[PDB]
Amino acid sequence: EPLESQYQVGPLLGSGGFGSVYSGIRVSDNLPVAIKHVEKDRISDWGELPNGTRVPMEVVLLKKVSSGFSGVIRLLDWFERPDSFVLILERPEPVQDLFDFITERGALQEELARSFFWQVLEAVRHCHNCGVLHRDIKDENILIDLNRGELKLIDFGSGALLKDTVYTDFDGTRVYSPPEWIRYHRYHGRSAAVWSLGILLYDMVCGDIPFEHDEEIIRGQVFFRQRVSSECQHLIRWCLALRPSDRPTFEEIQNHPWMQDVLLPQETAEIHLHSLS
Repeated sequence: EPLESQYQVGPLLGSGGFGSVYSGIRVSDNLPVAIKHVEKDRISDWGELPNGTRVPMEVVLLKKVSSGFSGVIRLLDWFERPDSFVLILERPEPVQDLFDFITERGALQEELARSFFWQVLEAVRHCHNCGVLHRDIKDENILIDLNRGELKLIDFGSGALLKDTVYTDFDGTRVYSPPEWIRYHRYHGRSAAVWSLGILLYDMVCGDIPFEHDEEIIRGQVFFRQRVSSECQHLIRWCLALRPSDRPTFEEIQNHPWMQDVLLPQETAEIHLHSLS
């Protein structure tokens, strides 16, 4: 019941301002899992469980989006310790994050970028429907299930419950925050999320982020370093509109002509993942 009596702790996988995750195996079915640790001190936002229970905001959000949809990692269970919380997350294999995939393969072909981007749009949408706003959409927070060709949104450590009123707080990735944040320290979830989606898309087709400094983010001029179709460039420029109100809705993004005829997850893997190239 403790924890070790259920899971077999393995080596260290990753770590950062979000936590320290270790490889793990569940005893009973040797099901591959990821064990994430978080110190109660490092925690900034807390929440109440559906049964009123002081817990990390991450746990709250994870349980709200944890169902059948394989678009976001599932929180299998969580434990509490005197100075930390432990999260048991599902862990697919083989797996590689979008950031390493991009760093390794470089700019992605548009066909593959369309499939990938489409899948994260569906995942983010899933979250919003469950009342969850991620706030840190970026290549590093997206895993690729190499065999299935399915992407998975991870790390809700900077999330928050979704609301229709302004947000005055933000502890996500700077280079992905919108010009409203940088200039006024306030924003709205959905439109701010669309902004990070545009950054992501650009990152997919160009191999790198488009902005580095606050002035670049505020100016909004987008220069393409790689050959990108006019439709894809237009979608990106549209998501990257300086004025939130001028950004497209998720519906408009998925209805955009560049977004059409997306490849099925399995076809994607068969065509772009199952290979040495």
